[PDB]
Amino acid sequence: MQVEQRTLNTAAHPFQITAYWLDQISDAVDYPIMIICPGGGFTYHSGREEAPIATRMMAAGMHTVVLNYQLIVGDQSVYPWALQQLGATIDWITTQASAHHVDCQRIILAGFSAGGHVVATYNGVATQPELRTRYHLDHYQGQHAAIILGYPVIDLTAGFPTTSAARNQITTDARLWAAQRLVTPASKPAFVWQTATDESVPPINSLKYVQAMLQHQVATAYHLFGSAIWPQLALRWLQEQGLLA
Amino acid sequence: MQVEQRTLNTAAHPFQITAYWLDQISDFEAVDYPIMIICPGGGFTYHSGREEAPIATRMMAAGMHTVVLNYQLIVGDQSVYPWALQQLGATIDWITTQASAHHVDCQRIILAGFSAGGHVVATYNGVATQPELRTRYHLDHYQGQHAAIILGYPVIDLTAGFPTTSAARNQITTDARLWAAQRLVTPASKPAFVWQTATDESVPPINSLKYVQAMLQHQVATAYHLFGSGIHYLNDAIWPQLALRWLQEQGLLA
Ligand SMILES: [Ca+2]
Repeated sequence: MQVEQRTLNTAAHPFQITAYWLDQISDAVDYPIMIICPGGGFTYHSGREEAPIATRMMAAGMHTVVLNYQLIVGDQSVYPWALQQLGATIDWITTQASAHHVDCQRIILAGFSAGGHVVATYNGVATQPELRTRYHLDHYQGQHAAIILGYPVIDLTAGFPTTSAARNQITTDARLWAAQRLVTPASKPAFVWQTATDESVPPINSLKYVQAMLQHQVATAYHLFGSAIWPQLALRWLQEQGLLA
Repeated sequence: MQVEQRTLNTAAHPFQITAYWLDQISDFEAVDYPIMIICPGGGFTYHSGREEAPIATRMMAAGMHTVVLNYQLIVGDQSVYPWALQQLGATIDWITTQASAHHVDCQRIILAGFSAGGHVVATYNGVATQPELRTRYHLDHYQGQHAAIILGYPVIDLTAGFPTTSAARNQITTDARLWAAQRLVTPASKPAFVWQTATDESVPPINSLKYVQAMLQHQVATAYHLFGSGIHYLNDAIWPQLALRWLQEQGLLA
């Protein structure tokens, strides 16, 4: 693989992304790509779990890109900047698509914890014209085919953060507080998983989202483990969705 | 293994069961193995066996006895409850009287319910674990207790999906107190492993979620696996594997 470091800029909010470009086996066919939005309660970007995951997925045959979305650091708000940064990243991939043999019909978004909120919201926002124009995403090219959420934060009042003050710090746009309440038949398929022993992020968050998803008849998969397992289920699910090639 | 057919009676509502007694390894070398009472699906009009049979064989391979309980149906213009619960408690009671002859670990009795059977098991998990309720449905006289329950695409709320009409509901039971098992869940409920496919239309997936949400609410050990495909280190069935692991961690698969 080839590692590419970049600093992109959109809506005057520069962000960092690391692109892990898969290398051809013969050294030609196109491979899927996964964008990873890390956890970190919007105070930092997590990497302890993200590193092993990015590797696992790639081994299955796909490119990966870690998207260090907007944080609250420096007295800032996460939204709507984070969505714009995501759409721009999907865009940055289409331009790199040919040079690195990237299948643009199989772009997958993956979010964890605080990162899961960004990915879950984008799944509701980037899927509706009204929303794409409202949050300025009409000029970005490309679209995702699905998402993977691990112990994701869905509702900004269902546990995390603990104070309304930290909530509004994330964003004062209540319309973006609850990702589940953005799910429409247009949302892309999603694979959700989490442990029932997680104290950092309330399991109800997952349930809330999975329900909405099920209500609007959108392909889904929920795995709430009781206590290497989920990666296998996720990969098998991606095959089912025909997103693995 | 050894198979045993029996027709038990309780509350004046006869019912039938089948027991598959696991055999010991070496006759020269004994130990008590867990037992799984399986309540079949069938929408309360019949007793399913297509999925149940294979499931029993797979779970037994892990080293556990299995009993199949053909609970009260609506046939002959009858109501499922409260008889169903009484029949389940009796079965557990009957097992406790056989545990010494068939090497049964009564500290490891698992209740697995599927489809309509899941309603029985989900309800029992709430009713048998509550004093007031245990007496309201005449269970104070039954011996033994389950340690956990498994649920496969079970019915949880009788007003959200299955059945379709309101008549079929009152038929199953005119006791609204037994319509939504998720409302009978309390910190006393036993750990439950739940699974189901999302594409399943026969019985709305929302049911699972409702019961799981209740379990989480009262901080009761619970796992949930809603597979996207309806076909359903780790072998490539799959849910049986997960469930087994779960029982292992739960220290119930000893
Ligand atoms: Ca014994």
